[PDB]
Amino acid sequence: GQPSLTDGGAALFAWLRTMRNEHPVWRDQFGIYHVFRYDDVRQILGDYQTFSSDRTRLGKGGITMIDPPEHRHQRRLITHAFTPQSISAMEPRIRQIADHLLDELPGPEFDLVEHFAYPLPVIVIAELLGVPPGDRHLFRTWSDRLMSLQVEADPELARTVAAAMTEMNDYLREHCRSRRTHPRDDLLTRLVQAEVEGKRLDLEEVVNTASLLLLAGHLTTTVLIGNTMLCLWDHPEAEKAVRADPSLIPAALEESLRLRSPFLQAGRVTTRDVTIAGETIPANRFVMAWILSANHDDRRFPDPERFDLHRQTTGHIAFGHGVHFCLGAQLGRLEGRIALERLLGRFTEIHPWPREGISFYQSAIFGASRMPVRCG
Ligand code: HEM
Repeated sequence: GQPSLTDGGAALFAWLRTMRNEHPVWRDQFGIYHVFRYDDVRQILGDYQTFSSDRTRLGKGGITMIDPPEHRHQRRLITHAFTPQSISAMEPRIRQIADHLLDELPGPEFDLVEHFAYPLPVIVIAELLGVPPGDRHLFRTWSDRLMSLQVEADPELARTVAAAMTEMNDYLREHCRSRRTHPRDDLLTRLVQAEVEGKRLDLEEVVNTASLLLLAGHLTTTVLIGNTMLCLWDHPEAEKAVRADPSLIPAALEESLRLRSPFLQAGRVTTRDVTIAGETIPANRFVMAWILSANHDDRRFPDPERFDLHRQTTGHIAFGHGVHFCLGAQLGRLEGRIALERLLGRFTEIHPWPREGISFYQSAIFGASRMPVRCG
């Protein structure tokens, strides 16, 4: 990511455009190939046969790291329980969890990430999974100790992370063996009870699917909520129209997703040689598919750096493409919408404070880790 991520991105944007225009396929000093254009990133993401996801071979048994046909048979059991109707019924819970957050903010000057956008995705997974409310602080604890994986070295960090994972995996496991004996109406209970053509996730694939949702739908949603407030702040005409018409909160989320996509890249391993934009990547190499440049590619999104609420061309690969397309996009959108509805609903006045107090993650997640605001 060959500039500094800490000026909002303006510098990365500029660097991508050139990389797009003049090196749409680039072998980095580590042997890693990068692809920057929309058509090419999309191409890689959907062709699971050429570009494999078993990046281990140069959650190892789970859906982010296996491929079809096996990938298709496991994810169809998850989606058995992760139904779109169950995600929609989630809406009143999300609204309540966002009102509680807002009700408890520490006065009119606070950190909009720490005290709202950072906790809400975690509380929501935890209420979806069936975690009793009084256990829900333990989850916040674990996502704090585990966020190194969402972001992505030293042995120290690795060891502490592995032990946070054991802790959580024993809590979950025990918490699934109970849903087998005392079924409840949580997501957990649907997993344990899914069955497709006479097959069942075993108890461990449930645990691992649980930890996966936690860690996948957490920080991505946090930056989505942060980032969309950053877009409104950098475009006062847009924040005008959204406030005077919250009907536009969905449109604003889409454009935020394009302009400031939470997930920067996606990595596959090449299963054969292949020519991409007149460059040829050898087999058994590692490829880095820049979801962010694609979403900023002029060839398809005119004025990529402009925040337009009424773009003619839609179709951003913020959530990806192919068989691995984000299993939570539906849920993620909903979280963002409700939470923005509430936040802007509750404060006519939300200003950065200071505007130079924002800091950003440095990693695969693109957005603010700190967002001090002042409200009224
Ligand atoms: C703003 C919100 C989100 C964004 C931008 C986002 C982005 C993405 C992207 C780009 C991928 C594709 C990875 C790849 O193809 O290599 C992905 C996969 C995935 N996401 Fe999301 N995600 C979001 C929220 C969520 C949520 C809320 C959940 C669940 C609660 C979730 C669960 C997953 C899972 C399980 C996968 C892997 C699917 C598979 O490997 O077949 N994500 N996400």
